[PDB]
Amino acid sequence: ETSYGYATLSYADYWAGELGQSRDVLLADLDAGMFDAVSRATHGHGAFRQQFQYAVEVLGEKVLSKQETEDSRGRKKWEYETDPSVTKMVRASASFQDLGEDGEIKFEAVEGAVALADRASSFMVDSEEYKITNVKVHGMKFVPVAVPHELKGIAKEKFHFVEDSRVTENTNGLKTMLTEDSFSARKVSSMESPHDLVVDTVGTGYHSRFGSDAEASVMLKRADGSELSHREFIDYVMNFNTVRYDYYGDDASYTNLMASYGTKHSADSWWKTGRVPRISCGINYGFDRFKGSGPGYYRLTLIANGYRDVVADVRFLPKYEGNIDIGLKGKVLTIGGADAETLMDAAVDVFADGQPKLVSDQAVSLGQNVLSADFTPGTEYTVEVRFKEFGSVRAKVVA
Amino acid sequence: ETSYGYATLSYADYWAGELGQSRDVLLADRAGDLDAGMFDAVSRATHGHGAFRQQFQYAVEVLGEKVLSKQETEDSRGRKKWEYETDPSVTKMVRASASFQDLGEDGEIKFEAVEGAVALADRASSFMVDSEEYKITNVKVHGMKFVPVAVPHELKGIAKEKFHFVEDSRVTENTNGLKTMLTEDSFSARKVSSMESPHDLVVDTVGTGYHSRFGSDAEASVMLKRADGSELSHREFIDYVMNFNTVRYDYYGDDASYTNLMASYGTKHSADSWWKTGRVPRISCGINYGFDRFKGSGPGYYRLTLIANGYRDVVADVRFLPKYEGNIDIGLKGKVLTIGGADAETLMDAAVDVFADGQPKLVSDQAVSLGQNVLSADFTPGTEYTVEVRFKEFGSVRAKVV
Ligand SMILES: O=S(=O)(O)O[C@@H]1[C@@H](OS(=O)(=O)O)[C@H](O)[C@@H](CO[C@H]2O[C@H](CO)[C@@H](O)[C@H](OS(=O)(=O)O)[C@H]2OS(=O)(=O)O)O[C@@H]1O
Ligand SMILES: [Xe]
Ligand SMILES: [Xe]
Ligand SMILES: [Xe]
Ligand SMILES: [Xe]
Ligand SMILES: [Xe]
Repeated sequence: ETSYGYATLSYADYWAGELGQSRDVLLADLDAGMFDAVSRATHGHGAFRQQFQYAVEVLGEKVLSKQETEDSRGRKKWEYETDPSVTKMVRASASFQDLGEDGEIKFEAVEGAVALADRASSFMVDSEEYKITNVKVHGMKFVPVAVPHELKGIAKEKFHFVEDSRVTENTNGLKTMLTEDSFSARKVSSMESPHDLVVDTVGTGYHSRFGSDAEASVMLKRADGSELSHREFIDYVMNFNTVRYDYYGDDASYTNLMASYGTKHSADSWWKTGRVPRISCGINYGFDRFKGSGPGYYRLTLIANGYRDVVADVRFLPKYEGNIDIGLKGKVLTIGGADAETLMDAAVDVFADGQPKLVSDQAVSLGQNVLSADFTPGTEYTVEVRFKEFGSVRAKVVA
Repeated sequence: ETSYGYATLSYADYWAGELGQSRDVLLADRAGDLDAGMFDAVSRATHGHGAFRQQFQYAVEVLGEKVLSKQETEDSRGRKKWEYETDPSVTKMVRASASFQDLGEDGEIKFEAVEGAVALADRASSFMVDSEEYKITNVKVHGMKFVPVAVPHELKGIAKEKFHFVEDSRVTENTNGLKTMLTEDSFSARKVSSMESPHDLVVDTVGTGYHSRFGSDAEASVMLKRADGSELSHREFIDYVMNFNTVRYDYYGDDASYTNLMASYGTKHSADSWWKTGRVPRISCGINYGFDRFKGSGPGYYRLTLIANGYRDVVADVRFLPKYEGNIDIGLKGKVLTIGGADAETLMDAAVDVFADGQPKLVSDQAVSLGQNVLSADFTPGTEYTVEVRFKEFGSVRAKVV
């Protein structure tokens, strides 16, 4: 017959079926390759977040002495003296239980691995402490799967398969085991649940991390429209798995799909344990797993256990290529060097270093623009021009 | 007898009794200006987002320019906003006031209008007057609409006429923050009550900054939680800021033991304190040692007292570090940060952040020492980055480096 439960799949094993490729084809400071494990030299805060849903390994150096310091902001940090010659590599894994009333994440340890503490910078093994220096994430611990009776054994030993009465033939995201080493594309279910989330808004203006060509900030709310409580948001990210990127190029009607790309958490997507219900998705057009991507229209599909898929449509504007002249004199702002078309519905913000905006949400057009504010001669202002069809540009201008 | 309720007091009327001064002694802009005076009405240049937040608890007026055209766009988070064209010669000034009802399940603030004033919408950038729209350009805040007071019978009449006094069964002789009307034009220092309620807030943590908001020499970010230790829900935080009135600053100079009080200062919202309607339960308080209302203040130990209707006072202690008077030199080359001009001890436990004007940080809290510092980053030649240096014994410093 057929058994249902959860299995642990690497990023390549998960995406092979989704992209109609093979695991081998998907294996090949920044992570610009395909779906090989996401390695990173880090502190361990990302390791803490990922130990719940992902197969994580952390490397650390033996601590000889440490001291907790507080800086001028009131933030506390542990400084360690270590022996780099003595290292330990362990699995970091925890089983999320709930968000306590005090806002703390409650969890249980997992046999065979250490359970990192929130904001972890070290871990312990045989009563020795190790400062975290590297983190490696291989894939997802909990992928809902259907396993043919004859593959059950191989599933258990090779993909840590564990039958679970919560997974059935109608589970959203269910992937079927096809051979001893491959799984099918996931099957989507339209089954609705009270806790389902939908997009509140999606932004492209927040750039939380360096290294992406574009970033989408997906703000979430409950399907019935209610805003999410901290606990509801946490229950969601504690079940979040991955995101699919569908690219429609310059097709604003989302009719002609050009390509689909898989992603790897941390490198391409991230979330925090705080109170803002946001999931960030970034893309770098130069990574191998995004070969062929560029500015344009995207459809992002967030995939989480027990929740309906969350689909978000976004547009990443191309960069405006040269030729824009800005002048400031008296109350007049003059713009030249670009087509009158390029500047249609254009707008600007103007502000002098470190000061509140002198000019904000000011619609403008090619030529002279008589404003309300006076630009004090000698003062150097920053002028940010927002275009309708291009990424915004900012230049320094002296009135 | 004595009647109890709420009254509208100007900042000077409110602080006179708290500082043992008189209204007249407490009474003495354009974009870029700081409100560096005493307690006269806060009339500043602004977008209007602060205006929406203050219309609930404060007496606010907004000035706007006639809108000639507008186009919808989206902000960074994907929310709709408007870009405008206005006629600077046609302006209108109105009172902005709303009565807060509750936070909807959908996270939106529900409220009702107030006779004689417009009710701004969340994140408002304009307002309507006789079916015509005006883009907000200035805001003027006079004081607090709801101050709990005790009014002697003989004063009841002038109270209603001059301070918009309105009796209210929620206010009694035991109300925390109760101020007693002393004469036809003066109120006493507030009376503190230790009465505890389930909704009371306490300090969760306190953060300190030195270049966080334009104009502040130092600022404290007070994160809040419920008295029982529970994390606040968005609704619980909103109920608090919708009842928030002001903050008292008590200065202990260099006395880390908080034994010898050196002076007390009153504050004005928006100029000295601020909060948002988001999910983070934070209230920020700042100070500029050069403002007249803070005359004599300086680096040292402060005790901040948050004052809000129906809530126990929230007291927070914070220390603002001395200003580094030496002069530091910073340079960026390839993956190298060069630090000179300062002592060796002065750079002990120092750290830095490095980021281009409006870009994500390339360097976050990286320990540093005097001389050259190779970092996990490549600095684009010709690019001017911001380098913030946090010292152990001094306020942070930030500089522009190419
Ligand atoms: O205090 S937390 O632990 O919750 O950490 C907060 C951060 O949250 S997070 O979930 O860990 O990311 C916030 O991101 C940060 C700033 O929050 C403000 O800025 C956000 C983006 O810049 C906004 O989305 C927030 O608005 S929201 O309406 O809450 O979504 C905004 O919060 S606020 O308006 O209340 O100030 O604050 C903490 O570090
Ligand atoms: Xe690792
Ligand atoms: Xe993305
Ligand atoms: Xe105003
Ligand atoms: Xe509009
Ligand atoms: Xe402050």
